[PDB]
Amino acid sequence: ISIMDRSEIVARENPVITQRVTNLLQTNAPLLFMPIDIHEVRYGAYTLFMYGSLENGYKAEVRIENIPVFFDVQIEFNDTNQLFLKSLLTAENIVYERLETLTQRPVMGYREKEKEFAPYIRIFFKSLYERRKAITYLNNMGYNTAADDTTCYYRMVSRELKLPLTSWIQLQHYSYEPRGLVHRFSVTPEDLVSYQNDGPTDHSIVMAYDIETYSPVKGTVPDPNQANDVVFMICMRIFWIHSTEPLASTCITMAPCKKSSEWTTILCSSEKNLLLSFAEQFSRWAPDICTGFNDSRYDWPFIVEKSMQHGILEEIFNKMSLFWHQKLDTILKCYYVKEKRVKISAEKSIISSFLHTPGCLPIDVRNMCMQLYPKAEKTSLKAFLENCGLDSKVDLPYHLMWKYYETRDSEKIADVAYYCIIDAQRCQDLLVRHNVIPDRREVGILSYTSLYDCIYYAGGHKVCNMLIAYAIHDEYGRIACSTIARGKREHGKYPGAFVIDPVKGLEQDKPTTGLDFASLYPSLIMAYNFSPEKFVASRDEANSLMAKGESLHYVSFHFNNRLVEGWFVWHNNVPDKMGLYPKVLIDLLNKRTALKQELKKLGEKKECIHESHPGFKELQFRHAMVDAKQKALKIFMNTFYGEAGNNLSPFFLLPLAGGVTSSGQYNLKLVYNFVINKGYGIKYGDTDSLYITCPDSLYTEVTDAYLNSQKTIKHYEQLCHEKVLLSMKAMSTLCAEVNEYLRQDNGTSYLRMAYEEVLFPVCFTGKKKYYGIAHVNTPNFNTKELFIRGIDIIKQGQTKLTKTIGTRIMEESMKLRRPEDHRPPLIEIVKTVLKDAVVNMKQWNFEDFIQTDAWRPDKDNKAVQIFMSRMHARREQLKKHGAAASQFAEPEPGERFSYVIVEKQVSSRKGDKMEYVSEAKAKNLPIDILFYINNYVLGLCARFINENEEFQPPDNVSNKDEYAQRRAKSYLQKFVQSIHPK
Repeated sequence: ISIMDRSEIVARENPVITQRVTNLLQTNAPLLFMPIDIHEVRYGAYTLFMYGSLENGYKAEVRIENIPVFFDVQIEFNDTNQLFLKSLLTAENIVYERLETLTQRPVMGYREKEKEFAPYIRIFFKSLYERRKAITYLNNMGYNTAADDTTCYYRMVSRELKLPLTSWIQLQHYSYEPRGLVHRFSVTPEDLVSYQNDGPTDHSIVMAYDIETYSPVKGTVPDPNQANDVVFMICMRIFWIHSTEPLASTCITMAPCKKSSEWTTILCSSEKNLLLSFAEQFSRWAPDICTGFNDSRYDWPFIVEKSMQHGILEEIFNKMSLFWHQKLDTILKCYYVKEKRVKISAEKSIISSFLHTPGCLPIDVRNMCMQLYPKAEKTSLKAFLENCGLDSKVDLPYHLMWKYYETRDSEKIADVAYYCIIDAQRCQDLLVRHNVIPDRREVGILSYTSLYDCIYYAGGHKVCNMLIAYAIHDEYGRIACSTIARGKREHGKYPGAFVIDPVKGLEQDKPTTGLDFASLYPSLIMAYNFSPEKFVASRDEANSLMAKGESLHYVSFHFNNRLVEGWFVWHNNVPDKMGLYPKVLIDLLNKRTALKQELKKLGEKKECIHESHPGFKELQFRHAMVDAKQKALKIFMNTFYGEAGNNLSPFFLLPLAGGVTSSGQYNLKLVYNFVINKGYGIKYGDTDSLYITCPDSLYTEVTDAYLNSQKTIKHYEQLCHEKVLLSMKAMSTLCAEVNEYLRQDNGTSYLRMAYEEVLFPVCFTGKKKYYGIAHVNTPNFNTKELFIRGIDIIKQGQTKLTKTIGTRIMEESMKLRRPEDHRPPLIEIVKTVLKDAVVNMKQWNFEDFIQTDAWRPDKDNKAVQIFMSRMHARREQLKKHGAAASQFAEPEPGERFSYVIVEKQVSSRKGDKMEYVSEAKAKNLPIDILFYINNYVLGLCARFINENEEFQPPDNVSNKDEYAQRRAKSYLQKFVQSIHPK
């Protein structure tokens, strides 16, 4: 029977590599391995288990022993205090191993060179449990402790050992013990060497699976709790972590399924039998990653509840792992994660519930799509698929699947198998093309954290871990750092940033572009030496330090009705004096710069070679991994300030974050004043961008060269072209002057101003609301793509009508028009374009008005509910004379039929004017366009009107923006229903 294990599959796919790997095995030579799943023994002698794949593809369990278990506390080295520490450690009978003395540099507070180092007693332990108990007790007593990772100790093990848990690892020496499909290695941290090179192509196995459930009640989501509600069907595929080609496929079902060559059909009689078959197939495949779409919310809970009902969960889990036998209660308590708090955005988070089998890190691809698209309001797999440019098969609606399973049709069961396997393939495709595993691996490499942390955790702890990892190195002086929040929990708001009132309106004369700071907050940290160990709090200490000739930067900001003061010792551009935070940012910036240059070289080489080259695959892999590495560097670059400003962070320093914000505001003030004193106007400025204008005196010569000429359309377009050219050149010179002035002010070049395009035709409609033609290097006013930064266009827009009208007003408002010619404002032009759209219907077609819905007894919106009642009554009254259920049956499995609001003879509810597309094409009734205008595209032009001065509400209104919105919309809707009688 062709149920092939790891060994056979990897030997068939990689025969030569398998032979080489074997030859390494019996020779005990160093070989290439990397981890995927990390599991720790939290009781007894601590042991770290890495489950991963060898370079050929063997499933490998690497077990590290003799890992030192320790943490540090700021205590003097005297033996009396050591004995006292042991005394109150043994008071609560907490056992330790030994004591060590080493001098480290505290991370909090500035210290002089002769007092730079501080004593640290080190306490060793045998178990993570004892170490955590001791850490908690010491923090209760108030001792300043460092290197005290309490939850995930493997991050520390990855930290001082310089051993990434998501990169290739070379095993110099090991106690090899083959056991079935698991090649067990017993190793010691001494002979673990991270593979610093690029490394060979990965051969880790990811398994994507999807389930189909049964429930005798029609029209309801099956309940795992209900006995009658069951799983009738499950499918699964295995792939390489990078390839979308399935290595093997297995289908396990209830009804007799037609045999297929594309997958192995396993026939089971009972749900217990199906679950056991799934467990056996998973165990013999032993994948490194078990993944599925929304599995942590629907599939895994359903499977676990079914196993509990059958009382087979312990056996299922033991077959999942086979690495350590665990009792059922232990499984439920530890390995079955329930309602895991997955952080999606700053404010949005979702729950997850999965059975974390050792040796297979679970992935919820829906969670990955959430993370990569935080603001995507459409969350279905179909929604993400075409959002990412992938197509799905005809997803059979639930009801016909239901009748298919009930009738036990073998062909229809095979069709369900095809659909479910296509679902798993789409899941794998989304996981692969989004490059989720490799760039998560890169993030783990940078942060010295496991892939599990890279998946089910935010980036704050990753930034923390990277900070300690950098800090604990020798040249820096072995900085001692703590990973626990300390001090009183202070909550409040920083002083408001320097907000420049945007010059609302549409610009046709002065080219405008934003002088944007290059990584404002990281540059400020670099320039001002904003590091916790460079911070001075005492005013007298700051004065004494200044008396020694040292440069200090003073920060002052009002936080919770009180002034916060602090001083940071400048690094004097001396790498020895460079702070910890500036050192980390400098290293990251240099790495990113080198990687970007190498990526440019690699991409130009790739474009210099044809696609069918034999080395094209390897070159593409190299390019992909370089891009993932630089993207991880970028995301760590951006989130550094946010973690620094995170009050819950162990490294959080309120003076530090306040000083960073105040320095940003002060530098914005300085640049704004500098450019104002130079005659350059300002259109809009916020935080890090200054959209400025050149003085009118600069354009006078070309302006009169246009004026004294005949003033043709060609003359005006030229005038604009040389205006853009002069703006670019002169404002590049201005940017150079600004950079020089900033360097003179700060004494360093880290804080740098930059610009990347210019927007001669530009209109500002509010805060973070602007658009215009982008001229990057050469003035091109015929460009169709338009630089837009914040507007309700990129927020989907759905209907072709909405995107069409938005882009039409966009293009018409940005037309180059001579000052002598008519120059309507934004209000007039939007009124004109809307009049054109509504009066001239012949420009719109049926497909322009397509709107997608679903039969929603769950979401049961009032419009959706009246659509329910509408359609039901309509088919019931159509039944008397005929043709009422042919294409008109119940949409109960969320049938969409792309509903269109048709013209019905005159409540104004949406469901009142439903139309069937078949009926709409058959009779060709007109569409209720006025509904679409005055209820769906008013929200579009909303952002273009509320900026108008008379639409600003009086100061007595607390909800200013909402009232301005509502009354501007009322104005425009009265306009469109009064100028357009019919």
